[PDB]
Amino acid sequence: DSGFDLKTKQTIPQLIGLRADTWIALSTQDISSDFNSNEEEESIALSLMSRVSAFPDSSDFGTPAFRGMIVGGAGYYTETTRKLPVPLTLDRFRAYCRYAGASDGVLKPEYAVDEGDARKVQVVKSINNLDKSWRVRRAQWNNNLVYVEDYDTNSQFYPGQQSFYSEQGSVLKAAIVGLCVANLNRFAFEAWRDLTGTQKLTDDQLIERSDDAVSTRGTGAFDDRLIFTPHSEITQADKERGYSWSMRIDFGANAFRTVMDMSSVAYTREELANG
Amino acid sequence: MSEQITGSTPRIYYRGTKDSSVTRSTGSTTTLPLHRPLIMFFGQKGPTVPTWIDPVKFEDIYGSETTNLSGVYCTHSTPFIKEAIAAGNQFMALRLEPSDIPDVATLGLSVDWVKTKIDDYERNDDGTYKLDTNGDKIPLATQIDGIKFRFVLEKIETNESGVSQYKKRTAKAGTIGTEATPSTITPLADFRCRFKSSLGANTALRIWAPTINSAQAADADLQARIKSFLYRFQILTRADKASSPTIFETIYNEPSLSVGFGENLVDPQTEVVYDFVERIDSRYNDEDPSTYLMSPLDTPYLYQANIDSVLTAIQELEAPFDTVSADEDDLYQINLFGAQTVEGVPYHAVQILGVLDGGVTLTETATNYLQGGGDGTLGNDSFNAAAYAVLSNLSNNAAFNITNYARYPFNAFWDSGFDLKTKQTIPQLIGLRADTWIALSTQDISSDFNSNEEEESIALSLMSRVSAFPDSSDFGTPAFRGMIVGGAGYYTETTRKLPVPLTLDRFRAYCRYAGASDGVLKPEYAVDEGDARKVQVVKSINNLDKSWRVRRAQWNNNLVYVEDYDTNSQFYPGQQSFYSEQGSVLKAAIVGLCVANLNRFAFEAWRDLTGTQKLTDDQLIERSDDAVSTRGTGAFDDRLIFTPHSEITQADKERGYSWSMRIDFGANAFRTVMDMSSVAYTREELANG
Repeated sequence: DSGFDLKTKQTIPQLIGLRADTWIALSTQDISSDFNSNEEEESIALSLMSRVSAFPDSSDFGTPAFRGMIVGGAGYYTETTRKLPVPLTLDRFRAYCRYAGASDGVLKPEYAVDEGDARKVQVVKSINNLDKSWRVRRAQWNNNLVYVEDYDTNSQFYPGQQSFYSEQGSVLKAAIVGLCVANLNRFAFEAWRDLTGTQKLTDDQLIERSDDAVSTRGTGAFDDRLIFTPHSEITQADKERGYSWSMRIDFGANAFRTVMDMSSVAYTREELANG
Repeated sequence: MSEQITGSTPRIYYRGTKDSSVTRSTGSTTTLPLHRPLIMFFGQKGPTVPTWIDPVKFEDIYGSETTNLSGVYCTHSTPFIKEAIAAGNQFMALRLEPSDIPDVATLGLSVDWVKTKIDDYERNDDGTYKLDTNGDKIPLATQIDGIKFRFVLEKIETNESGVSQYKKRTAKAGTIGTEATPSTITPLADFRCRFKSSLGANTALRIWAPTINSAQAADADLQARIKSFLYRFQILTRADKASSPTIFETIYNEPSLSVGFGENLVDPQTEVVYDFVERIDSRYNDEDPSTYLMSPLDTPYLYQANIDSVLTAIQELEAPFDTVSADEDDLYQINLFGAQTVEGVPYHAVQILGVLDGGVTLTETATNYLQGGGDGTLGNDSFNAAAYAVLSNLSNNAAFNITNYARYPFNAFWDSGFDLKTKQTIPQLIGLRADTWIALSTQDISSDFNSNEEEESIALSLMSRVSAFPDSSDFGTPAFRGMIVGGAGYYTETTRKLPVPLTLDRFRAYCRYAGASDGVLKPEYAVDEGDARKVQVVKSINNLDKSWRVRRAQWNNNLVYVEDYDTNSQFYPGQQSFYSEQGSVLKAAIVGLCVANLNRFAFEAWRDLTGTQKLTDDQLIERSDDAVSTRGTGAFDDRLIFTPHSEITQADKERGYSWSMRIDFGANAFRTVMDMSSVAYTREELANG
């Protein structure tokens, strides 16, 4: 979302309902209007979350959707002399283009979107509402928004880049894992496209070739964010039907720690030096 | 002398002799020293939010009149600002304003416009030299139908609700030629001051239309190449209502600009833009943090519809006439403020009413000043009021939240003599922030010097206030980040009699010691050794004849006080902090600032490590310690010895998203008492045996 009005913002979420290999980034800003206040940010966030809740990941079991994220904030584009407002989705878009856009389909370790100089804002300035209160920041975090903070007097950084998954699962808490899963869903389609409609196959060859395809395509591509494993077979319902086979992927991921403590104790110089 | 650089023709141009011009000084990249103070003050211009500043640029960010002790902006913190600038501390400025400050200065331009028959004058030749009965000849034609103008420059009036009409002026009935109603005032442009101060009331502007004969000769080739008449624009500023103006040059060191009416006046031969507002705003301003300068004028506004209508009217009238081009695009060539083309041929059928007729003469010598504005009510009383307004409302201020560690790197606050009501809102800084340090004073600079009993009473009250913000709310450790300094005197670095407290002297000492931009304490300025332990910027201190009981009581109550070194000078027998317990680790005051810096280093470690997908527990733990030790080692000049330890305790295992750090540090104290005794010996039994 590059800044569509709120009427158009509410027709985008249906992509992650109509397709199983799609990933959406939403913006809480309308570039044709004034920079929003904290209350308007919260209201638009709630409205977008309500819209998104209508497209569960699994309709059979009602898994909450997790492919995408919502980013709040706005500023001015730095790569031009003119005055041209933009939302922070532009900065995240540039980061992702550099990270996961290589023509050879393997993630670049040198552009990790949350390590080094990629975790700071780079193409936006004069961001707004940077004096959020603790309660406002806590509310946004609990509503699963992605927001920036001040790094130093000159710049900003992302304390944590999470997706709009609403549950307590720690597997689906990073936004990049959603893109990885979308790619897995694409690989499964490729396997089917290759194996469909062949006269002389046997069931064992079909089952073996599906797993071979998915594993060969996926292994070595995700820069160690995921670990996955496919399994193809022919269940009893497939035996009954006679023209279908099943595949099922098992995958796992991690999360990230975000809180630190601080304490001190005063010693005399001698007992601290030796004792 | 007069003609300007038009092109590449071989030539040497002489710009005459001139007197020296002030040159704006370039600044350097900002850093974090160990001493990072916040200073609130009244100013002439500049932003009204906290700003991290390198002292080289204070003069040209906040105007050079704010540091003048004899000016109107002097308050009880100007000495602090001057000392900071002298020592070279990158510090955080906060410009306050009085609660009754007026709005900005404004000036609108308009033309009184009418049509009527007028006279016509003789002509010597096609040059159309003759005018106004020059020579000996009466005007020739009986009556020539034409147009009458009368220019007006005046303040832009506000709405009845109290809102300016900066962009919302409208035409009205005129006054010249009232025999015909259509005499109308129509607006042409608006100008507004950028800041809220007397600088706007003293700012002035000039606009004129030159010809080939001017002191700044124009060129017809450029106007032919891009069809638009070029006007000269100039900005001036004066010191006070009685002084004389001085030209405010552009960032390229020029006295005036050439501008023109139209959409985009781009020159193909050189790619230069002659648009009015764009050119003015781009040439007179410079926002680069290292070379920073803002023009007193804001961005001009222009009434395109009305200017276009008047140009169209005059073109339709006289463009198809004897001595003016009739083409369509000549509309923007039409000379409006003058009455002639670039070559200097007068427009007959146009009459501009002069001064005696109630008009304004737009020439290079006329000057026009913005109307309105002001600074407000200045002085120590209003300064204290504003400071209290800011300090009391810290948890719900809509201007800025100062619990933001990353955005507001200040770590010290010195009491320069605020009144007792404002004094009691300062201690909460070391309650709201864990990397802050405060110095307090027992003297209200606007009152008479306190006596011994008043000193004691104020000290007790401040201690009681400080007792409400313990360092560790969990275990109730008493606060130790700061100190209280008692005494007052007079400032020595000026002829005027200007009382100041001794917090100023200790402020200068700390600035010199812990103010290096590379973040390392300077051993040659140790605040308690050599010549830095004497009073240097205060004289005629009071209550120097304290009795032994009074001195003992003050020491027990944890004040910092001075004594007589010799017949001429004073010194500090011991500079302790307001820690109220018996521990000898936290007895010195500089150690408190060292500990504040340690707390800052912890925040930096967190900021760098937070929120990473692919880290492990061991790497997180190791990197935290690496950061803290690498940052802090070798900077505290042997005042402290510290050691960090990160880990993931059982509570962290439960939570799954947190890790812990703990720093162990140790320090020393000082001796203050000596005994004395003697024994008498005979010369022999003393010399041998």
